[PDB]
Amino acid sequence: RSVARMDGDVIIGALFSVHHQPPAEKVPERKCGEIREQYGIQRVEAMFHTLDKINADPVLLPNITLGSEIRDSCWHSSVALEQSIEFIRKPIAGVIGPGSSSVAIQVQNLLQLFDIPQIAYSATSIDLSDKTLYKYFLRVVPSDTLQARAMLDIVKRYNWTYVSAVHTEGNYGESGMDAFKELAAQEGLCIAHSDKIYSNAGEKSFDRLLRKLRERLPKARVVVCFCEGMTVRGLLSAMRRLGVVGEFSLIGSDGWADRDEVIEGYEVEANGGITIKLQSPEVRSFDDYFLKLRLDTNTRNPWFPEFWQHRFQCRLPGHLLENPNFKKVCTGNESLEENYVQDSKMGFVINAIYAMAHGLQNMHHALCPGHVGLCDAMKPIDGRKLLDFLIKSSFVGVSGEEVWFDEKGDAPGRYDIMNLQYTEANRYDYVHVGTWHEGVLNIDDYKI
Amino acid sequence: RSVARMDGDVIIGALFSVHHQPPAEKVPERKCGEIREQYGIQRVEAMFHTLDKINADPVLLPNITLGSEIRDSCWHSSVALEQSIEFIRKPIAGVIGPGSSSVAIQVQNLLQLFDIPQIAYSATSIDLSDKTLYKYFLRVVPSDTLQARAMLDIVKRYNWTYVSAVHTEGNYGESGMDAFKELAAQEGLCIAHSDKIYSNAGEKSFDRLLRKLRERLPKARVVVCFCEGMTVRGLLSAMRRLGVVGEFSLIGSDGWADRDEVIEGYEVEANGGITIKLQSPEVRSFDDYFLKLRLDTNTRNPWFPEFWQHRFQCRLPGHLLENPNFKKVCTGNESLEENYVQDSKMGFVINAIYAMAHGLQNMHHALCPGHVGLCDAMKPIDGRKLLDFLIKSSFVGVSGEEVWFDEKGDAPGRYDIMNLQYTEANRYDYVHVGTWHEGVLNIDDYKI
Ligand SMILES: N[C@@H](CCC(=O)O)C(=O)O
Ligand SMILES: N[C@@H](CCC(=O)O)C(=O)O
Ligand SMILES: [Gd]
Ligand SMILES: [Gd]
Ligand SMILES: [Gd]
Repeated sequence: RSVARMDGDVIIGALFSVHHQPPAEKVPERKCGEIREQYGIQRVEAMFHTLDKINADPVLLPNITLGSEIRDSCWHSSVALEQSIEFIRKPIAGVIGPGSSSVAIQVQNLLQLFDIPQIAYSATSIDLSDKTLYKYFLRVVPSDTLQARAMLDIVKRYNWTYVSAVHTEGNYGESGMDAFKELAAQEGLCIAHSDKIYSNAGEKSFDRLLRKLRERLPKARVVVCFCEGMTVRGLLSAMRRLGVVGEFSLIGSDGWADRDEVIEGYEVEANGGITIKLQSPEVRSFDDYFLKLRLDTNTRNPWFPEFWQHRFQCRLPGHLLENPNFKKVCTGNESLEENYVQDSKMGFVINAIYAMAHGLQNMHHALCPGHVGLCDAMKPIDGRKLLDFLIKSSFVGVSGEEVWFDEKGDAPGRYDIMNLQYTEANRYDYVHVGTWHEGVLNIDDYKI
Repeated sequence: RSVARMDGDVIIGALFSVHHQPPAEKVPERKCGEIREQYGIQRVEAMFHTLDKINADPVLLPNITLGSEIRDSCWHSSVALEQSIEFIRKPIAGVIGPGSSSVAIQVQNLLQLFDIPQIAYSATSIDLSDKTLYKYFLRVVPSDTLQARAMLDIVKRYNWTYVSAVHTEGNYGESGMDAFKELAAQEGLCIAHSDKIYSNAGEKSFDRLLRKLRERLPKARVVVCFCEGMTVRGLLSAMRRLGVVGEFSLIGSDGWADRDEVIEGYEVEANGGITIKLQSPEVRSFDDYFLKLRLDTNTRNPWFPEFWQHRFQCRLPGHLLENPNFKKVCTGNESLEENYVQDSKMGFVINAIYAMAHGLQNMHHALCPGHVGLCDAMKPIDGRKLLDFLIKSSFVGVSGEEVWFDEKGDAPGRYDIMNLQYTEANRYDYVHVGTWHEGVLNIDDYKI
């Protein structure tokens, strides 16, 4: 239910976490949480926006219009699987996403049965590099074999020999932590306390988690978290309910990154943190499209009305999706510019789309030479063949990056190290302090 | 392709590993290995056999005939998922199986979307006890929280303080080993070398695995293997290619059990082993049905012809499934009694069927009172309601055991400890040496 569509000649499906995951007690009936912006609306919009550009470009896919069938994943293998069934009930050419790795594996375990190439933008698990199990998977981001290596170089940087380790329950935090503990054993690094926890677990689960970490103090101060954002938020939420501040040195994975929605409200118990982030320049182009949107003109995005209400804390009279948590009426002229922050991985969301465009491009030059539009060869489009063209593609990203894939569907990349600190002004922000590229760790010591 | 059917009023689907899993290079095209007997043909036969009995019984389901749609799983999440799609393309009332835990989770992640109760007979992972993720799952066997506890009591029994740990890649060996290492940390037991490996990995993978284990010698002799049978077989296969005998003390999980197909051919490098086995008396009834089968009269089991050939190393002239590995022609009067060994879990395969029968029984007494057959209430049969009746069922097993479920779909059980040794005669066999029931470990010391 609730699907964002756009008709054309070649349809490209996509899964985006429009809402949060269903509470533990609602999983069976599959009722998703609340509306999301960074990981939801912004991605659905960046989907249409990119397509308009590609369908307006004379070089990329001359007389071929790309359509799209976007579906909500709610960041959960169950709902994401419910929607994938819809994709296989014009046929789909391929799928963009989903977000999580555990959710990606699920969707992949199905799509591969119907020969449908899948390209991710945030799934970074090493397990997906195995092409014997996930033949139809590829991504515009590098696996975590490099991130785990980066995180260890940070621990060796400040001579921390005794650290705790916490990861989010799921194929992401686990596959990443195992690679870390494997490199930690070779380096002679001792793991103090080890634990795991879901992202939707009750506060009591975090109370027990936080307590088990404090018991290892003061020798075990540094805490490595190959964790999702909501997992780090829950931990900071427990640090509040208990009344503890500055007792740990948190070092999180890309799940944290420079995301402002993770530490929003808990800047205090979050200060002094060091994080990891896939190098992705903020797309200058998207801000011009998104900020100009209006509740009256935007009609192709079904979840917009629900978004606008929760976005400005107002309700839409008589509307079906009328929010019963606010009482003041929406004017319809509010500015999205207030408290606006672009999706940290917005750049990858776009190149994942271009990777699908050029894929159909090289295939057209090979199967339908000289022709203008789709020919007998690309009717219908063969998925098994499209997979080969995708892997054999290379182009210049939306922001100027180099995009190509290897034999494992993995793409090259690098990281930027962030340090959350209180600036000269009354504000907490993520400061650019360092980078990591091919075993090289350059950290600015006077900035921390 | 190739489906075993039986028509009736209420159809019960089931997944059995008729063939082995596809080699690593054949997973994408989903081409299964060779025919299986213990985990394949015997279970398909035990399926029909039990149904004939239930449909011949006057008390259990009076005038209601149970049918069945059996499908091959090849013991692989991909093929098992391909077949589940067929189940949801008369409708199915529920599903029996599959075998592995990782494969069970896959099938469960789909069936729960269409409200179809699933009952296993060999899936023992602790993860399946979570009813928020697998609401429609239940089993006639207890989770491994008890087996891991049992294996540790065996290590403490002989005062082994330094042991190695190996498990099969997958939700089974992992969820089981983590529970072991958790209890090992509390007991102050040190884990020497730790490793993991798939069951279909190349011999080189086992050569490297075996080598990494020998390097920890002689202090690390005892080896705990929460491993599948084929994983233990591969290890013994490497012990052969290297020329090592009696260097370890292997202690395996139920994946090994008293199975003769695991150590067949490698009795030498397998002697002196101690295993775990779910208490399940060998069904006296099945042997009378199976051994009397004939290649000419058995027509409801499609995979029989293929089985008979590989069973007696002969080929069927002109037949479609003609085996091109043998040259001598099948007489058709060969006895299945030669080298016959009943499936170790044959008892659970049957009660899983009875658990489905009584489920439809209590539901009939409640929704269609007084009626003879199915009424307006059970047309069609509601899966969500059938789930409640199943959980609230209790009966006497085919061999006299107590069968009932708790709020987590788990069933009570106990284990028998086995010791593989060379008897007085020129033969290697699994000897009954002990039992484990509710924290109590009774091991006969003079029998080992
Ligand atoms: N890299 C994480 C997702 C990080 C995020 O987008 O928050 C994963 O593959 O599960
Ligand atoms: N208990 C194992 C299966 C053991 C076997 O049947 O060989 C599992 O749940 O994966
Ligand atoms: Gd693990
Ligand atoms: Gd910022
Ligand atoms: Gd025996």
